[PDB]
Amino acid sequence: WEWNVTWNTSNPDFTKCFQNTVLVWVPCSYLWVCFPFYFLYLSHHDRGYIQMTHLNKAKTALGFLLWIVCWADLFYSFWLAPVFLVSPTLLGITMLLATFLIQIERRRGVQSSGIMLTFWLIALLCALAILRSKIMTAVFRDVTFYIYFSLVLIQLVLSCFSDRSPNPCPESSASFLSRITFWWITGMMVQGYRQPLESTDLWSLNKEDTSEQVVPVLVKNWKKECAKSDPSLFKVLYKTFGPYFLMSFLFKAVHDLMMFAGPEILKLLINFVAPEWQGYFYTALLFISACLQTLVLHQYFHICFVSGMRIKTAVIGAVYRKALVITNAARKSSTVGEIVNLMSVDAQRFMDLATYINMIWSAPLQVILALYLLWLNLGPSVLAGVAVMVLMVPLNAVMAMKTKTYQVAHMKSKDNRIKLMNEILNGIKVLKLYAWELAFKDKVLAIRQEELKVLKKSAYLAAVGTFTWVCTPFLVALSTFAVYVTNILDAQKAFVSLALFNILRFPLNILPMVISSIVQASVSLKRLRVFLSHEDLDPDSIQRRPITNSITVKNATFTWARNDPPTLHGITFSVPEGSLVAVVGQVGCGKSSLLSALLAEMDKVEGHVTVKGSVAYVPQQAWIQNISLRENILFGRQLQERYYKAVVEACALLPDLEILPSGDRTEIGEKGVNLSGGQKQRVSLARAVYCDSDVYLLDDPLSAVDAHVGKHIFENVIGPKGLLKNKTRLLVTHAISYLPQMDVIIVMSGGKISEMGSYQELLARDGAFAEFLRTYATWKLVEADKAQTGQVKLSVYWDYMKAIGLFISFLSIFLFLCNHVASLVSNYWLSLWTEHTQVRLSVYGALGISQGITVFGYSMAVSIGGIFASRRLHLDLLHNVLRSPISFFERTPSGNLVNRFSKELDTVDSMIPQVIKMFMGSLFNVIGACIIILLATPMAAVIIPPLGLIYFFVQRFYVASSRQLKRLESVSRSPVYSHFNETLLGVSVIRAFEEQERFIRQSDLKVDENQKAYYPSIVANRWLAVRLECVGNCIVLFASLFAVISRHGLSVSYSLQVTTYLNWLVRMSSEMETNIVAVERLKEYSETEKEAPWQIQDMAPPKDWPQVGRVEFRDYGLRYREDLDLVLKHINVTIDGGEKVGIVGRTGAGKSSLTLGLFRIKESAEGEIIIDDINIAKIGLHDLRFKITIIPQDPVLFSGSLRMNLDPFSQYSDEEVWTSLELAHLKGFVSALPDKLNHECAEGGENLSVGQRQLVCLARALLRKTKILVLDEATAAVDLETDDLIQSTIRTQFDDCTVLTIAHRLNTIMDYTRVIVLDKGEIQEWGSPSDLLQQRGLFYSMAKDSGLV
Ligand SMILES: Nc1ncnc2c1ncn2[C@@H]1O[C@H](COP(=O)(O)OP(=O)(O)OP(=O)(O)O)[C@@H](O)[C@H]1O
Ligand SMILES: Nc1ncnc2c1ncn2[C@@H]1O[C@H](COP(=O)(O)OP(=O)(O)OP(=O)(O)O)[C@@H](O)[C@H]1O
Ligand SMILES: [Mg+2]
Ligand SMILES: [Mg+2]
Repeated sequence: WEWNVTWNTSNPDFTKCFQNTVLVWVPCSYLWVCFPFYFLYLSHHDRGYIQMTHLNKAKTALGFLLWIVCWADLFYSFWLAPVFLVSPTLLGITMLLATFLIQIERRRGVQSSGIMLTFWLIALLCALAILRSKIMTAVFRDVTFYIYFSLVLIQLVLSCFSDRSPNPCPESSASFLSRITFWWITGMMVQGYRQPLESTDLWSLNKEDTSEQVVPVLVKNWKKECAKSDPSLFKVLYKTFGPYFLMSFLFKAVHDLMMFAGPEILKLLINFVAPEWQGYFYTALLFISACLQTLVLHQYFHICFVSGMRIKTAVIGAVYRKALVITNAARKSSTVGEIVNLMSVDAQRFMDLATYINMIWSAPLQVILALYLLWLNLGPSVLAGVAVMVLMVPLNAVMAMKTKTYQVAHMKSKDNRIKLMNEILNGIKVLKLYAWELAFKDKVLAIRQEELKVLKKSAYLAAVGTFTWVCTPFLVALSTFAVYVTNILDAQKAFVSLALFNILRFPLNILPMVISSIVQASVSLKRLRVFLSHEDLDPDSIQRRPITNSITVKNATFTWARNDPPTLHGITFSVPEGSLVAVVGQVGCGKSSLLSALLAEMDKVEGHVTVKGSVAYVPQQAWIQNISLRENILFGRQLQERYYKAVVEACALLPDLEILPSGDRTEIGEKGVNLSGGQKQRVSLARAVYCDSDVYLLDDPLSAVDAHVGKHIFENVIGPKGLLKNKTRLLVTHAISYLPQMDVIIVMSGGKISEMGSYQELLARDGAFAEFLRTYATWKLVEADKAQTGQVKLSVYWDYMKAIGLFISFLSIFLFLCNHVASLVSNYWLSLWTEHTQVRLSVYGALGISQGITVFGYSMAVSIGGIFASRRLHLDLLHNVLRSPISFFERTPSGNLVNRFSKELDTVDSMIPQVIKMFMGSLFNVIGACIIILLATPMAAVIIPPLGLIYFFVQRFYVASSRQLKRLESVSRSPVYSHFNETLLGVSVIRAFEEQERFIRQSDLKVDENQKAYYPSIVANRWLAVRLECVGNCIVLFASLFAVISRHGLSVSYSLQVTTYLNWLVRMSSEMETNIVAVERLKEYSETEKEAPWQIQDMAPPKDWPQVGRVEFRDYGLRYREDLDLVLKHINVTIDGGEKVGIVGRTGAGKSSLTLGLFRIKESAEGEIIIDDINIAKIGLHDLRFKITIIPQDPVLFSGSLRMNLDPFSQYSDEEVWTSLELAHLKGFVSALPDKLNHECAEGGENLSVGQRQLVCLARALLRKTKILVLDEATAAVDLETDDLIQSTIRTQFDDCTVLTIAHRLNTIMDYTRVIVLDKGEIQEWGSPSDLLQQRGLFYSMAKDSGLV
């Protein structure tokens, strides 16, 4: 090796020894270092074995022949030079390793081999170099090399084709080149360019990325962690995601090395402008190194993104499973908002970290490399500069710690907000009926303001950290130079170091974010590890032995939580098989607690409970999913028409199906809001009955149905002559009409078994229950999320800009422009201006500091803008959602509304401001580069348009697909939330019916759809990026080829920078365009039709408007949607002032539709209501709802303080609230509570019994107490003693106000002056109850089934 023949001569020729040693050691060596490592992948990852094909054999045979040929050389050498022995033998054995490797790759099922192809490429290049040398030299050993080269070339061509396999994702069958360049998606790219992409065009998820192949692994690792240990979530994380992620370390290291090597080649090339061969070889080397850098970096990015997506899938699945197995105490502790945050944006924090977590070691690697270069270029003086960086470590770290705390608080606040929103979604009908939309809007606004203040402080600290990190290189430069002068600096020596500082700045300009991502991910890990470590109920607590007493209990002390006192005190009873059991009692005595204790939903302090046989449970509050009635009754069961029809007919559900539009196939709504209370209860009971279980725990299944339907159901389903006659049945009921039929009656008083026996046994004991008995007192309703088809409207960008404000936007743009101008001036000053040294070295520092402050400036200007816009975008949304009518919440499932408030809002909060910042930075960088290359060589400006033009085209070609993918991702994420909500609403039902596995599979399917939408998005980013970077690399080599041909310079180092800036301007613009989809989806609800104006100023009623309360319907036809039949066809009532009127009728007749129409919840289809000579159709919405009270059918208590539930407006004094609780017969219960009125109600009020929730509704009705009271079955799930107490207080407090009472208990309506009988939506018997009884009509019959005659 000497420079005369290798570099100095115009003939590019290697030396003979170099040819025979290094050029042969390179490829053989590559396979030797990779071979061992490759067994790891070949072993850990398997896909079967490929069959015997001609291609595989062709490759194997050529591997055998190639080895022979190489050993044939050793034979001829055996037949002086030392290299003529070792080299042929080494090549032969590495060749024997190559053929063995394709053999084992066949065995392990790999169609395209990256190793073989790259290995053959390197061998080919080495052979090409020797080939050219051997053909320039000119039989004996040359012909062996020609044979070797031809065989190697054919082997390389063969290695490109993909072998046979052992809406599929093309990556599973793509060739090696296709996957290294992400070509397997280009088909969807052009498709997505001709028509908007839909979910149908999207490919099915890869097997490795599928939820049921990812979540289980994480669950198993977590279970092992808990078995061996507090359990550290981080441990299971890398024990679950490192085996695949660690290859990104190799890709990152290779990319770092080659991205450092590239600029060296650039500098040598620009120094070159020596014969033309040197320039051609240098440009080819730069080109191939750049292309390899892009490919390797981009595989690294794909690995990080796929690992992050798998992390999100695993986190969502684990959260779902834990929520399924969670205990009630932990479920109360970890609110629904917290679970929604964990599964919605907590894995987003992990997703981002994935990309930066491969930099935590890369940034200090380049930092220490530049530091060593500084040491060798300037001596030990640089250690002083190190000190500065050292003193920059704690402060930032300290701030990071502070930021962490903020994030924690921020996250906590977010949970609260989401939890509150969930309550608003669940009790929206009650919220609007009570005119409480404004109060809860203000509550959510206060929570959001607190959360945004915390986020603003966190953004301030992040801006300070970014500022100090951006000013650190310049301060280090100045400190090092000042220490160095006190031997002398050389103008060249001084400035060969300034560039090193510009290189070191890159890392110090990402640690600002790597730190933020790590802090957010650490907070997320903490929240998720705390959730996954929550106490879980065990099925082994209840000895659920398969099918001599069906249910036996021995001294059970069940408690809802360990901290709280036990609810069940010494429970002991034994129910024989097939025995009808009624659990009677007053409000809040643990009857539903007893049933949930038999379901293992209650923590057991001590006892022995054995429940034998399958359990079928019906919750007092019926849980209904979005599936139709047939799928609700089936509940994932095989359809048997003979039994399904019998169950439907027996449960008195047939007439409701007759009056339903599509019968039993019509969609039923997210929460059963389509159905009535009685129909909901009947559907839940029929679902339990159809599932043939051995034990049926029925909790008030006939409380919300009339006497006739209740008797029909009991005789045909529950009673001794019903379908359930052979099953043990625990019937928790308050009605005592069916007690004589009961085989065993258990009285639950104070939480314990006060009395046990039959009706004839308890009527002779002469006890408390004896006194109680003596006293006798398809359609497709829901609309799924829709993805917009087209460019996002510029109105969305305007909405995000006008929310930020003119001043903030102008200041941010000015600071961006000033920062990039200062940076350009500094860099340009260094480039051209190169004693003046200290003075110029000071200018570099001065401009540099002037840059950092501006970097700080917009960092504190965009972020606060992100606080402003998120403060507006949410508020309008919070307004837009509430102002929307009840029909909107009916048709929109509670996964779109949660999506806007959880994930799209999070994207608006944090992602969009940062992405806007990086878009403005890239755009101004491109403008500055355009100015730079315009001032220099103005003749080149002719190529300024077309260059940008082509880039523009690529940008367009990409967004037309990319947006849709993002849109589809959001549209694919809305259902998942819904499922969680549903799963969170009916956890007890799912656990009791043992349908946990089916719901787990449904959640896995929904997450699989979401990732089917999300994975093509990241693959699209990679594909676009490869092409964009390749465009640049083919303008670097091209400008380089052109410049070398026209040598006798900086057009290249200008062209490369402009192409890189344009590539990262296109990528950023695509990112901003995709992120604006979040604002588009938030604004989607703005155009949705809303309710009538809340307050009509002109048509305001008098202050004392309902003073008479003379409600007068004219016809008031009611139609929920303009696709169904009327439910209030031509009713004419003339309710007088202060008239006790009772709207009684059959279940599902339209009684509560009257109440919904009185409040203008549903606009009148035909007719009007003139209350006190004032038409409500004309009155303001609040002017109507604030002057009419209602006690809703479904008692919902929003999570929070009990006093907050009684009046969220907080306009009643605590003394008055105490009085209102006293007339509700709840004073004793609230007073024995440890927290008194500040008692925290659970999510949806589950902390209280439904009787106590009805009492709370009555108490808040007493609090309002206007001249119109609507009693929508207030006495529905309360005992007879409480029932009469409620009626007596109403009879007293509501004595001079018009009251419209809908009830199935006719004994509460005989005192009413006159009643409204409803059958199917028409005015039936109409008059005084005594007159109707004389008429002997339908009211008489209803009183007959009620036992009142
Ligand atoms: N939100 C809704 N959308 C569409 N149809 C509905 C809706 N709510 C109820 N219905 C239908 O209207 C009819 C009457 O329902 P409504 O709410 O008036 O019953 P109800 O009189 O309150 O019954 P119950 O006696 O059980 O309280 C039924 O056919 C029911 O399925
Ligand atoms: N999730 C919960 N957290 C805390 N306490 C609860 C919870 N669920 C029920 N309780 C308490 O259990 C007690 C009894 O509730 P349960 O519903 O069993 O009463 P009940 O007498 O059957 O009610 P009802 O008369 O309405 O049928 C009440 O003190 C209630 O507050
Ligand atoms: Mg109950
Ligand atoms: Mg009703």
